[PDB]
Amino acid sequence: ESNFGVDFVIHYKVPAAERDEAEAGFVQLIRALTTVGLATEVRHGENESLLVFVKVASPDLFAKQVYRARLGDWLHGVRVSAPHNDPVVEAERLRLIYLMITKPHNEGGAGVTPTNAKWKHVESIFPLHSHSFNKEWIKKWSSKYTLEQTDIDNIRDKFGESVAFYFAFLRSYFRFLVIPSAFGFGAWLLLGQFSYLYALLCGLWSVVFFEYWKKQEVDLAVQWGVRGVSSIQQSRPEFEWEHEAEDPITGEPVKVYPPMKRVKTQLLQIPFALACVVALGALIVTCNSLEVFINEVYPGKQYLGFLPTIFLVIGTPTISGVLMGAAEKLNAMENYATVDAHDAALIQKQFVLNFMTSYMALFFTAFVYIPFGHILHPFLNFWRATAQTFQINPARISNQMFYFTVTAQIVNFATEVVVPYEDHEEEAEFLQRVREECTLEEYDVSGDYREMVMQFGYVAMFSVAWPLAACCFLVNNWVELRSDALKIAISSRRPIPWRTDSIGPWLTALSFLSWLGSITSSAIVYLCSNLKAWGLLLSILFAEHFYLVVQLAVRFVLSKLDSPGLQKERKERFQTKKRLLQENLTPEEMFWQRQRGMQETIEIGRRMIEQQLAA
Amino acid sequence: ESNFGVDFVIHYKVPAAERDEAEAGFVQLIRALTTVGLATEVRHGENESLLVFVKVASPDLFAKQVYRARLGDWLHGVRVSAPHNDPVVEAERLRLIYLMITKPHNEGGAGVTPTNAKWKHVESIFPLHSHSFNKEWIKKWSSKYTLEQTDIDNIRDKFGESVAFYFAFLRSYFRFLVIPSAFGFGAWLLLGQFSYLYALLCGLWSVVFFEYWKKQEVDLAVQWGVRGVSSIQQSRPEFEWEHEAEDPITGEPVKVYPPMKRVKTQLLQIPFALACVVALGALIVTCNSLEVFINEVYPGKQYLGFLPTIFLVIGTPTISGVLMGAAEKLNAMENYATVDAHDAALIQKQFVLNFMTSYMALFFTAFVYIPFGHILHPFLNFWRATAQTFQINPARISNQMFYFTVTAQIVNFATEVVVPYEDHEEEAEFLQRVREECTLEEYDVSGDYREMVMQFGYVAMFSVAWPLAACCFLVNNWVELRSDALKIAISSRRPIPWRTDSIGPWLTALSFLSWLGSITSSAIVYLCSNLKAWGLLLSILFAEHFYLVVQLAVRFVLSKLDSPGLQKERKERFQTKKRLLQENLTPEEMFWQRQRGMQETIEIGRRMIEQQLAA
Repeated sequence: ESNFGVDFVIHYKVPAAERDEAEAGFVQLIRALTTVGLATEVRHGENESLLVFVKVASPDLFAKQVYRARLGDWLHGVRVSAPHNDPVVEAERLRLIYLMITKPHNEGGAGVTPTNAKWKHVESIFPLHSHSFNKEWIKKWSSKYTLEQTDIDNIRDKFGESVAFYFAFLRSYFRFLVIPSAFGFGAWLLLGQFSYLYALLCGLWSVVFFEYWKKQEVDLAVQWGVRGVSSIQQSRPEFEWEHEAEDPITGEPVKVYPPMKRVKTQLLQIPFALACVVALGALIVTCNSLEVFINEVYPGKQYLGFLPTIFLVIGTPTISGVLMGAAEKLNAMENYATVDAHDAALIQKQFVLNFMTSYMALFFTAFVYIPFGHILHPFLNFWRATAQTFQINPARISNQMFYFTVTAQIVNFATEVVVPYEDHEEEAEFLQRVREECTLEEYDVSGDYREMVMQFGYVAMFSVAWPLAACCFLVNNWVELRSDALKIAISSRRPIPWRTDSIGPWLTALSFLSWLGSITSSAIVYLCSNLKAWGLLLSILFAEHFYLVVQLAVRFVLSKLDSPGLQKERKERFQTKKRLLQENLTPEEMFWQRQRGMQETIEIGRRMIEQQLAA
Repeated sequence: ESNFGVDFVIHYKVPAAERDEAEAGFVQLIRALTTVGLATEVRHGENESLLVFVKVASPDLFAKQVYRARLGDWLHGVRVSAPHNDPVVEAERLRLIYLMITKPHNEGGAGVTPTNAKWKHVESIFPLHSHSFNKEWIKKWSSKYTLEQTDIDNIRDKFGESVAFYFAFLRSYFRFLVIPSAFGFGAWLLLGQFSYLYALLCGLWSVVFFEYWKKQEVDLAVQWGVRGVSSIQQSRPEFEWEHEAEDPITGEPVKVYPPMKRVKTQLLQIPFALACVVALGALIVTCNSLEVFINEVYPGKQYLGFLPTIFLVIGTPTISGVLMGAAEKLNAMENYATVDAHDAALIQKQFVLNFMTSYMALFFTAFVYIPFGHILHPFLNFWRATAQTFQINPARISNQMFYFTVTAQIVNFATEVVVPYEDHEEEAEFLQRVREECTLEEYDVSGDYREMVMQFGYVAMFSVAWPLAACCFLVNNWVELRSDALKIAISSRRPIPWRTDSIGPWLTALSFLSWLGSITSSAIVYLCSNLKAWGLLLSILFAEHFYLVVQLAVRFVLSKLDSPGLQKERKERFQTKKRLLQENLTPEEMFWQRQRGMQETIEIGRRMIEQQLAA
């Protein structure tokens, strides 16, 4: 049916082995929720838990909270002026309710942080999905392929701005990946192989897409009223501290952490990255040497020649997940005070690791085995000795790139394909619905961001080897598109509506991938079309400088596109300007007393002209 | 003595050949000045002119004007909030008075623009210098060499922010040019010639100086309350228009200009630039060929070997002034609606022309004559035929660079050195003081900006040839330092106090010069130390990538320097946050009625625990 005004739900698992302090913590949590003005209902949970609903009860405290939040946004420039001296979107009430649920006592709410606080029993605080909206969206989406602006607006109005930003980025990427597809089809059908024109077109498209997405995200931030949200610093509850100090200039009571300890912890990234590089490169070299050996020995010259590469691609997700788990553990150990800084560091680590695992094989095949033709010689001798008991065609990259995309894409498709083949006896349906709702996994969006960034990097720096690859990606994205729509619908719980300004450091990742692709496509074209080194360096010069010039030109052009957000902002500025304008409509002395008025000044001027032109 | 409250002075030259309409325009100007609330005094001018003083008389109109100005600044984010519903710096009153003097009738003031309006007799509207302040500043400065923050603050309080920004940039450049000097002295005394270490140090210093000046100008803009001033669009009075239209979204009454005509006018830059390149390159090649011929023929192998280069350097100021005059004429023809856009276009044209005239000779000597050893062959044959009636040492650049700096620097020093070797009989001293004040030239600051930018470019891309050159520049700057201090004191009239955000496009010019220097220093080092082309391209790769990496690292480091402006802004944010916080302190129904309170919720929770753990 529909919710009974329930705003947030607390799971609060209660085990029998720690009943006493669990009951004490439940009492403390109920008291802390009641002391801020939040109505509570305990109900019966499942799997030894006590789920409890909470909503806003006292309008005065809620009004104070929204006023404080809007004042904070005004301080950082999110809005124009102060709110009032004493309206709300659907996916905003949940935001302030979660704020008062988790924020400490010194800004109104009561800190019920599931980790920092003593309440170890609290582990999941979540809003509730709209059953009617979910059913309507599943019905409407069951016969739809693409996304429009209306869908993005609905996602904004329902699940905050971060999910809306992710969906807008996904739609823009899918719409811009079409030109890749047509260009690659034309190059594979007409241009031949390793075309410089295709590399130039791919670099131009990458620059255009990056700059257009920058402009589009700025436009969306201006239109959605979330411009400058990243300037707002959100305190991380899990931030451990050892010293409580004051600011020498303002007097912040700050839980300060010695920066030397954080620097020492960050220095552990270098040994970790070096060990990952060494191990993964050794595995890659072993696989490539075994592939070369079996190609030299072997009915299977073409198809049965990239089996090590296929196995490496198949095993790449497992190693990738392990490395992301290790990076997450390291980032948890690496203390951070603010949420945005911790998220940026985690994204940087994950991007570096995924870049490594997903591009080092292609880099070794393209740029390492041509100059360093003896690195795999000991491995070749070892394989020959084991079996007892060499040119390097550049085009090997192309086929390998195919075997690095289609197979993996096909495997993902196959996985999804394989699976299918008392309670008061008055509202118990709602209670059981919440019961399987709290068992859902949290909506994680960084994985899809990273996957699409890796796809963009593939298209940027390696689609020149196999132009059709982008096409495959597009098809995959289409299927993946559906896999995202239901993912937030029933496949995952409702995420907390968080205001965001952009996609984050993924923009910098995309820019770096664009530059590296502009270099790498030209390098591959020169290395495979033919060698003279000076030609390769001149090609790199031309590619990088053309990339920079095209970036500047595209920025200059897009600065004159007249986005709807900018014109809306300037119209609002006009309106407020008119509103404010209509709302508010001794000789030193006698030096200004010889003449005072109109006729006197006129006559002295006439006399001055007379005496000046009379002689 | 001191002024009698005079705020602005209008010269209003009156010739006898057009007495009638001059008198009519004088009457109209007096009426327009009186209708806004400005007290006027006509006096007796000199050289057939009618100088007139004007100051604020009615406080109500002035209050309305300052309120409107502060509202406009608030709209663009210069200040925090709206001013009031109904205080002023010394160099701010003059700004609003000039605004009401020149702005059209639809925003309070009366348009007395000396060019756009029919008043062709009005040609100079200027404020008055403070005689006491001028005398005190000359006394205090007569025994001082360098600049401090107090001098910059005084320049801000007296002559607006643009002059203050220029003086701050000059002081920062002089302070940062010291490290150039020591490094060049060490390289010339110890490192030898064309040291790669010196090139790396010069590139590092250039990056550090550029990023530090960016941070310093941001800090100054935040501290001076002029952040975001560039967002404010100032209408150019000289902007000719042919159509009056309305905005489709807001309704601006806009004097619109067809963009196709402006694009066609801008397209004239390509033929002009190409003709300048051709002519100047032909002259440079002729001079270099004649120098080579006289070096081959000739007591004067060393000293009398760069006479064509010395003559070209001596004649460079004349051609430079002619080309800047042509560029100014073209920019005047090239219509612009806003002041900032016209200024940016003029600065771009002047920078391109000065870059050409001041660097093409060195570029031809360093990078053109080595590969293109036959371009000057016909000129050499012509010189030989004229006289009748060939290796290329790279080090020729070094000496030439010396002859391209010292001589020119010496010539400038010599020029300055050469020159020395009724009126009511009550206040007539003030009147005659104004009389020679209106004859002064307007304070132009773009010339010094361009000269210092060219000096920075020299130090960036050509100081590696002669490391001592920077030292000379420093010395020159020191002398030039004095030549600037008095330049605004008595040598020029008081400029209009204009709020500015930064130095303008000179920042982009400095960044481009830094990048080009990072490339060119390495190219010169490789070409003169030795050739293999691939080595040169690898050196260019290393230099450019190291420049980019160092730029990123310096940006990252300077983002954690804690500028005083940022901490002042955050303290103000704290203060206003505290001020605002202290100033403002059917089952759907009975689902929330089974229990309501503290004891009821506690007891139902106790019973729930009992029934859950009882079975």
